[PDB]
Amino acid sequence: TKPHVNIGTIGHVDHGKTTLTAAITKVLAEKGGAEFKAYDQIDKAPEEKARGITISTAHVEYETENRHYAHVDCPGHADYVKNMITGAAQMDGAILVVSAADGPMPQTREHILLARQVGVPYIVVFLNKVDMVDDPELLELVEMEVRELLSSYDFPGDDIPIIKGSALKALEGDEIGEEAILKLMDAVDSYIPEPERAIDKPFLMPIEDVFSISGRGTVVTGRVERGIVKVGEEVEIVGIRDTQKTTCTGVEMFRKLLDQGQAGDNVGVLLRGTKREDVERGQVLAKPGSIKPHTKFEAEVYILTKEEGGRHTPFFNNYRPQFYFRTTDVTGVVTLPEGVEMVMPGDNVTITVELIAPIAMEEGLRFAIREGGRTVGAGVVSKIIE
Ligand SMILES: Nc1nc2c(ncn2[C@@H]2O[C@H](COP(=O)(O)OP(=O)(O)O)[C@@H](O)[C@H]2O)c(=O)[nH]1
Ligand SMILES: [Mg+2]
Repeated sequence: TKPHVNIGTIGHVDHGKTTLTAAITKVLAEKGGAEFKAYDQIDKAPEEKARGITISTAHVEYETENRHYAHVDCPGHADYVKNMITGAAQMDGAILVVSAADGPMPQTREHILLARQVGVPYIVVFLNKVDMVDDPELLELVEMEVRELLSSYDFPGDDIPIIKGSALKALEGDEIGEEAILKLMDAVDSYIPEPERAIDKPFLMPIEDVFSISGRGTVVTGRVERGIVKVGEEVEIVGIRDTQKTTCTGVEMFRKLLDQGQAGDNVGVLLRGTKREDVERGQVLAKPGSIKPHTKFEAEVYILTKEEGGRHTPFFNNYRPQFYFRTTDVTGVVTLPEGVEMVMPGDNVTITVELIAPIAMEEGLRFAIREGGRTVGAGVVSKIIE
């Protein structure tokens, strides 16, 4: 029945992200929509290790009248960096927590910048610790500050809901505290839209393997990432070489002929007229017009540390690694932003990349940076250039 939304608390350390998360689960538990997870349980977040990288993330779930939420919260700034860039945590929206007594702090800025770079589409703000601020005008001035900062990263600062409260008082069962948590959750319900179903997006399928079979022609295999491909419809073959257009004449799985393949399906797709030598791993099938090939882009990247399997020395301007996009490596040259001389292991930064061959790409596409077949970085395309 209820639509599902993924969110998380972001913001500077000590501003009350965890207290707020705990208060949400408490106040919703009390309305019959969650198990109360106490502060210590959320704060002592399990470390999860995946692809060399350890991230501490608390996962909590709750529901309002309208919606079901999965909510993430992390102890440290570095967990946010890694989750948001690697996509180990996805957010359809974020609750930005700012201490009203401190105002925005450097990770308040960094998390907003990250939200922009990795495509978090909406922010709601909880201005926390108002029990520490007795002056209403000071409160308004902090709020105005948060709005200016949000707008400076192109979020709609004038329209973003900002709820003022004390997460700590809510935890202590103060009624005014609790009402703020409920106003926060109403704003989340109404402002953060439920994301588009993968099935409704334009068809896209990364090609993993290509086959030329006697009396069948050219077959490509992979997983449909999004949308639906139907026998008889046209598809573009995008990336690496000039775009080509053809007709899907078949979709199949082991011992199963299909009329179509949808998001999540691992299928073989028969391409009418297409020569095996014109298709390769690293291209995508797509809805015609829906995605273009590019060589040049900006990305937010996280560079692994030595302990994660990464480099143990910095790189510099013109570094020339591989970029693993979906299924294949393409070499590219890295340009660093003005004011950045070097990128250390464990840093995150925005870079410009120029690949030696085009890839079907769009904002939000993730990739790995590799050196000699070893992953040294994780990125997400933040802007297409030209
Ligand atoms: N006075 C006050 N303190 C708070 C409030 N919310 C959190 N704190 C305290 O600020 C500290 C940091 O809170 P925490 O939720 O761990 O911050 P996080 O680092 O953002 O997750 C803890 O001592 C909290 O109890 C609040 O509304 N008022
Ligand atoms: Mg915390």
